[PDB]
Amino acid sequence: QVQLQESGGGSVQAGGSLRLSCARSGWPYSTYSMNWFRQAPGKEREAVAGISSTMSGIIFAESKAGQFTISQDNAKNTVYLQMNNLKPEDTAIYYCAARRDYSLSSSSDDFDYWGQGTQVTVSSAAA
Repeated sequence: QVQLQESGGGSVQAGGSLRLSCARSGWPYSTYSMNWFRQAPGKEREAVAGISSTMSGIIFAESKAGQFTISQDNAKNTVYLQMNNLKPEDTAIYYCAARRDYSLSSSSDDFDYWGQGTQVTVSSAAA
């Protein structure tokens, strides 16, 4: 059975950083691509970043240079989302997803394997 195990979520102050991990196990294929998606309150699920077994990481979501980096550790079968300079609008449930096709796709319906989701809450600064 395929399992995508997420870790690293939680609360962050505005301007802070966070790194999410997604450990893949039971993967049955010689190739993959893996994505981070997020679902903000009241919004549709959107792709944040993607990486594959042959392609280096790319960021789908507009922000800056900047806010997001996707990386992987092949020996640990794990993919990561490094986040920086976080803002309140980055609050969301963050999901890891996987598929056999090693091109990069932002389409949620292309992914048949999903992590359970982890909440990231970015608090606001005084005003």
